[PDB]
Amino acid sequence: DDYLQHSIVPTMHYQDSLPRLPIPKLEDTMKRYLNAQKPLLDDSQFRRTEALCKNFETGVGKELHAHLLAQDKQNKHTSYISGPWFDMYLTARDSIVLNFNPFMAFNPDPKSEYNDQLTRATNLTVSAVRFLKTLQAGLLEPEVFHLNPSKSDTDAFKRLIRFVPPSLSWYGAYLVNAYPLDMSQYFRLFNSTRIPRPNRDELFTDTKARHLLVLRKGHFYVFDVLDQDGNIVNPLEIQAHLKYILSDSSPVPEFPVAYLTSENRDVWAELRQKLIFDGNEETLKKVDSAVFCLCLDDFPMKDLIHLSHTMLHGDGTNRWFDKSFNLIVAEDGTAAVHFEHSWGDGVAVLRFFNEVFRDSTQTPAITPQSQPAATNSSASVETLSFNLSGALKAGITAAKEKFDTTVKTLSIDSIQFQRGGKEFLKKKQLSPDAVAQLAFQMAFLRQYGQTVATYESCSTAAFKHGRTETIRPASIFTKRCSEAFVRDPSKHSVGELQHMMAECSKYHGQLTKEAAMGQGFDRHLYALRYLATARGLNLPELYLDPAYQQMNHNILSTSTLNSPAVSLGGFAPVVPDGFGIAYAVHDDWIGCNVSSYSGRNAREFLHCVQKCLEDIFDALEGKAI
Repeated sequence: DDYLQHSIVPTMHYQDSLPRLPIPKLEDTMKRYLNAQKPLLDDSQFRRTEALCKNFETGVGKELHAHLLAQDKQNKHTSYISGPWFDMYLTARDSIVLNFNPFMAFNPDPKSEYNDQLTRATNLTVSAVRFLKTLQAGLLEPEVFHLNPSKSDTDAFKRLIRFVPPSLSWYGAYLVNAYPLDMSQYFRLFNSTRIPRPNRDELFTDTKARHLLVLRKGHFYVFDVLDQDGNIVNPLEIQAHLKYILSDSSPVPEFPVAYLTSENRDVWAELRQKLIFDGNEETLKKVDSAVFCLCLDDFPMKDLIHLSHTMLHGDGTNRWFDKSFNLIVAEDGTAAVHFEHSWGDGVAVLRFFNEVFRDSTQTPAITPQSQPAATNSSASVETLSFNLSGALKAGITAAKEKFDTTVKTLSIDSIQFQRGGKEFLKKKQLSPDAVAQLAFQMAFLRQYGQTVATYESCSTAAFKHGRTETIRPASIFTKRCSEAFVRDPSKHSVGELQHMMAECSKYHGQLTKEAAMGQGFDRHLYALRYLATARGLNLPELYLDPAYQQMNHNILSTSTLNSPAVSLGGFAPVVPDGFGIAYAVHDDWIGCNVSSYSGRNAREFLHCVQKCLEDIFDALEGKAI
């Protein structure tokens, strides 16, 4: 059949009974905010912030919190954070390219010839459409975080829970230490895009659309991947249509329209209307409503740096950045998902990614020797056309200019630290995630002599319309430990250093568990400021504090994924003088892919991370630094 999974438990079985996202006690939030400020501020700064926190907690903040709590109780079908968080991404005027859109790249098919571009674009496309069909059918397994996979991720549990009504099903999972996740974002994976509008963008979905969008050399093509009866088009016919597209010999347009999706959102909002004005609504709707965007690049990957630039931004002509996601396939079969960040917290994307990798490699629709269906693709594939006015041509040119000059400032590089990874660190009773974060703190201290605002995401999807919470890895413990390793490594015994590491790890573990439980401070404080602004009040003084501005100017922005499907991922810095640090702790090695703009130096940062991990692993092995 057309499904890549056959769950006896309906996909959405737990959604009705998910626990509501807790709002922390304001007292806890103020303390936690100050705890994260400790390593960042001097004494005079810290005292000023502490005084503002007192004022806030006993006054305007106390009042905002009472209203936040009342509002939450009026809105028990959702979470306090979900609306405000969408609103922040969608109201942001900056280009989505680099500022927000990340990528994850697939591992190659382990069968060599299945990495042929045509074969792999066909297999990935068919698997993606299979995912869509499995999701619609409720045949996708629910997303569930198990504490004990061996009792709860079993056919025996699945066979019972399916009989418990959705009003009660979460309780069944809970009693087996299993935590179903929110899946309310999953539908936005497909037939979905972000539409630029003045002031605040729009998320658009059209579930009735049955066609794929394909970009090649900046040209736009559409063809059906689902037939009239809702079945997947014969893979051999999909193969024929993609070969057809890959056979097109037209050069890159003089004004490639995809450039516009990289603009400032107010600029693109104006230019889109002009497209509409010039009779392009119908062509736009075909782009907007496509299942997803498949991008066929006509060059192989030179190296990991080239790979990272290609998947993260490319040359501006061959990605439709607004689309829920772009599935990219290069001439050597290298493949990635570049995705639009505003529409979800990316958990949907990873699930999709993992299933699509598995299905495409273990159950490919076609082989490298498959003969494409004898079809007439010129009839089945429409090559889209935009009616471009003088003003639109001027706008595409200015879009290209802005894009090329920004991308020029972006550097990316990576390391593969091979001395050890997850298995060695677990033996030493340390959280692998905490050790990586420590290394980044330590590296930044070595390179810049500073402790700076650091961001790690944690999913809050165990709750109804849960999103993410910020783990703040820069702690008094990482600061002390980095200072010991960097400023005076001869001052401490290995024993002392080891115990310092255990303290970083334990605190990081604590913050991780609290964040997952909604007990960070970042979302709470943000929701309070949103509510103040939404009620038309002046911004409270707490938020005008330079320490607050600084806490939310995330110089070290970090992200990790743990998947057999993922080769690497990447994202640009979130601030001009920041790093974008994509990392993974594998069993025997640790990977880091780091981006920077002109004001930071990623290459040196990577040498420093290398050195820090070398020192860390030395001290854990019993060796002097």
